[PDB]
Amino acid sequence: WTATSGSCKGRCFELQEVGPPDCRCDNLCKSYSSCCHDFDELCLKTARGWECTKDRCGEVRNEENACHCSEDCLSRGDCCTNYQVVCKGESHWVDDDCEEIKVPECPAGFVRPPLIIFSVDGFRASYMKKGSKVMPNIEKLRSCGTHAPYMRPVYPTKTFPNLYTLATGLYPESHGIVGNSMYDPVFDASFHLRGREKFNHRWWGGQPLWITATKQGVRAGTFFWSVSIPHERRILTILQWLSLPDNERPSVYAFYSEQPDFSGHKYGPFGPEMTNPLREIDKTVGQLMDGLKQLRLHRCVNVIFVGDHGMEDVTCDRTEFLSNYLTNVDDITLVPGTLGRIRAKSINNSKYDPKTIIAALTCKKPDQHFKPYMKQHLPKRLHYANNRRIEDIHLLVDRRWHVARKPLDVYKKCFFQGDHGFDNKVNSMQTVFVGYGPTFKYRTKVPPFENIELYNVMCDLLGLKPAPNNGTHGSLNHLLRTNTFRPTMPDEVSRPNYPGIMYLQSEFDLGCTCDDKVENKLEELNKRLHTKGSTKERHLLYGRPAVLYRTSYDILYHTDFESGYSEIFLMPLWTSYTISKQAEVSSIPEHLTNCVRPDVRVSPGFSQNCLAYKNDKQMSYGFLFPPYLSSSPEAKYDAFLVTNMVPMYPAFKRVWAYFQRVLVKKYASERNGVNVISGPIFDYNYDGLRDTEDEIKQYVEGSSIPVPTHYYSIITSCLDFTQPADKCDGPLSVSSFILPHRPDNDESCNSSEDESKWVEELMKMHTARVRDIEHLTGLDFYRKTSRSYSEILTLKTYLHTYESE
Ligand SMILES: *[C@@H]1O[C@H](CO)[C@@H](O[C@@H]2O[C@H](CO)[C@@H](O[C@@H]3O[C@H](CO[C@H]4O[C@H](CO)[C@@H](O)[C@H](O[C@H]5O[C@H](CO)[C@@H](O)[C@H](O)[C@@H]5O[C@H]5O[C@H](CO)[C@@H](O)[C@H](O)[C@@H]5O)[C@@H]4O)[C@@H](O)[C@H](O[C@H]4O[C@H](CO)[C@@H](O)[C@H](O)[C@@H]4O[C@H]4O[C@H](CO)[C@@H](O)[C@H](O)[C@@H]4O)[C@@H]3O)[C@H](O)[C@H]2NC(C)=O)[C@H](O)[C@H]1NC(C)=O
Ligand SMILES: C[C@@]12CN(C(=O)OCc3ccc(OC(F)(F)F)cc3)C[C@H]1CN(C(=O)c1ccc(S(N)(=O)=O)cc1)C2
Ligand SMILES: [Ca+2]
Ligand SMILES: [Cl-]
Ligand SMILES: [K+]
Ligand code: NA
Ligand SMILES: [Zn+2]
Repeated sequence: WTATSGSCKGRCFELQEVGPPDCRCDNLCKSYSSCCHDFDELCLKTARGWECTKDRCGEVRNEENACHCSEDCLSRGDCCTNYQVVCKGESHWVDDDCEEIKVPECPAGFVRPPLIIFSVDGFRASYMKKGSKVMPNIEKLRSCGTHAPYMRPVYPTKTFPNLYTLATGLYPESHGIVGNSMYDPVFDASFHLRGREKFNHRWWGGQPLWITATKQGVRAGTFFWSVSIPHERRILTILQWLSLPDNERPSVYAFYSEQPDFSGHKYGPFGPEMTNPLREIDKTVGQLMDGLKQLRLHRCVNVIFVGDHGMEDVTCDRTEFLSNYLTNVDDITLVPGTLGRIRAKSINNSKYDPKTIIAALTCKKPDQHFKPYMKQHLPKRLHYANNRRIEDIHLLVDRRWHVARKPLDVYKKCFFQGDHGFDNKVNSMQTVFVGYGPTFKYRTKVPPFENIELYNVMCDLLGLKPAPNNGTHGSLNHLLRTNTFRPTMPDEVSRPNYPGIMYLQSEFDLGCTCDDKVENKLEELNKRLHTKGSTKERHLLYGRPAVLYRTSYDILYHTDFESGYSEIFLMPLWTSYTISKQAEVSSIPEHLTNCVRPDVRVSPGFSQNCLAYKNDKQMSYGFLFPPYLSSSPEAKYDAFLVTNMVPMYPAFKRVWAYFQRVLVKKYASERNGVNVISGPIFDYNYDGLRDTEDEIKQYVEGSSIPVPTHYYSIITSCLDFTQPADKCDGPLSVSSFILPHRPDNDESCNSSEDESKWVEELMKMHTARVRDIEHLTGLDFYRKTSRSYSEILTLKTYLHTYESE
């Protein structure tokens, strides 16, 4: 109940909200049915429209007008945005040359440059180029400020998860808004676009920018706008707020546009009907910038022009129906559309089986346009699993497609030509970033980056300390003229041991054999030096990774590779080796096929054993440094050390062997040498974070050898490929992956074919940032380069996406 009989007189778009049943005048009262009787009359004035004309100039103030052209309007802060243009002979902001904004040029009483976030729904990255002719204001922001060619959204590439990621710096899994539609089994409540449940506070986790500002004494404009409040009125409201007294004026503001998304759904991303919505957004930007110029704020305010996701061509006829795969279709609830999420319709049905659902959805049709996954098997780059609101069974839908339960769902609930929500690597899903203002750089292009990074930067722009988030603070320093955040590298927590020869061969009873009994004083000083770390500068190019947690581990040197070996997990945490362009691939000699050798530097008690693998009928083994890339026949023996062995399912060994035998050489050939760091990952609770030993759900049978959930590799070389990877003078180039360690290749529908037809495709799908691997391993890479730390942070956030131009 709201007693709607108070008045909005003097309270229009009030900043602090009052509690029912007192009536509200804020930009959200509409969505609550709580506005005072006179809200429309007083607060949503429309008379005479949005622009001054010649004859209105110096008029008598008429309080009924939407905006004003009277003499007192500037000090009232409520002129139409074009007032000075029409009446004072001023130019529009867009017609002025751009001039570097070296320092904030602000009115007296401004303590910090204000931030305005101008967010546009569905603004696809290529609109910047393709719509450039009709967006002169936006284009001027873009070429005069700092811009990225695109910004990567989070998955799913829907509006709510992305705007709340912008606001918080968090993955949807951590902020809790994991879709536009959700069921929370703990609440037993449902969240939808339409309706009232979404207003309940328990959906919204983390700490959004407006709360971070408020807690630290920075005032915020109210971020959210009711749909019926037109764009012009939103702009005028922001501009009025900017004219408040110092003690009352907010420092941060948000504007939101429903366009071009709204039209994109109806007409497709590049429908001829899309030009008009683009023109109209540009006109709004024009109105804001002219209004700021009137208030002498246009060289004072930092403006962020940011999208939430792109838009793809999607039509009704490109729908897959679960009723073409499942017999039991009525026993399931599907969250449908550009992603699929499946749960049981009733939790009293113990006949429902996720294993048989997944099997019925796996590679059933030659050109099938979705792929089913247990959520924990989704590519780790999506960070889409660690939330009770995310159903165990997920469908990754191909771009341009929908999934639905039954055909009836599509025609009894073609309308649309556009949609979004797909994998956030997809080009059509990319969106925009432009920063313009005293604190951003002048005419600067920056590489693409992920929207989870912006919260930190908006905190930097406002002098706020960010709440803990998923950005990497400092990785976007290159966007900023000033207010950079200068991080220190994390301190190493565990220092390694450097073991020498401590054990005789006969102390090991591991059930391992090797055909290696062959008899030289020239080559004896030589092998001694290699085991002491003589070739280490060749194979460890960026220093050793730092171990950021408490553990017991050994550095192991070899001719061809260096490893950090975990006494706790009985395998390396990381193995580092360099493959030059000239290096040669050899095969494993016949006599060495099943060779595993005790490591005399490492205790039997801290070693794997061959028996466990013999006994374990499911589990086989592979090596982290590949025996194929050994520098010499004698060096090859090192590759067969028990300390280089890791557990692998035979199905995964097909993937791993092709990567190591074919792909490492291919990359070294193309990139002019590569440095490789590989290792295991244990993420049994799929929280994207390194497991402790007590979290491991699976061991090699009869042993304490834990089974990794994933294997990573980080592949680094010189950005200037004219320089070899091991003699690189400037910036680095990286690509990485986190491959799921699976007992089958069900994920790859073409796996019964030759590895050359499917393995690289799988690896591409599981592309990762070095940062993702850091979270999953507790390691910190690139500790010793000649590059600045912020540059290294940017590198660690890079994701190689494998999308064309
Ligand atoms: C991305 O960045 C984020 C932010 O940095 C990272 O997430 C953080 O990770 C931390 C490590 O997992 C985690 O720390 C834990 O916090 C527990 C306190 O939780 C509340 O308080 C915080 C602080 O304000 C709050 O943010 C939390 O918010 C969550 O929950 C609410 C409501 O439930 C949601 O609205 C919100 O969306 C958010 O949910 C998300 O996080 C939770 C986990 O907290 C998930 O379950 C959800 O799926 C969702 O993703 C909370 O309201 C604290 O209690 C924990 O302490 C345990 O572990 C420590 C180890 O130090 C141990 O000493 C303690 O004894 C304790 O164990 C006890 O509890 C166990 C479970 O009940 C039990 O087994 C034991 O026996 C003990 O009883 C822990 O310190 C932090 O909360 C989140 N923060 C956020 C915002 O998500 C994230 O890791 C990053 N991702 C990547 C890939 O890097
Ligand atoms: C609720 C809302 C009004 N809103 C608002 O006024 O937002 C301000 C804001 C700005 C920035 C921000 O980010 C930060 F902090 F970084 F600046 C946070 C909030 C958002 C709109 C979504 N909404 C929809 O109707 C809607 C429309 C389309 C779709 S879909 N089909 O997925 O495309 C889904 C939902 C109505
Ligand atoms: Ca984990
Ligand atoms: Cl959704
Ligand atoms: K076996
Ligand atoms: Na297969
Ligand atoms: Zn949309």
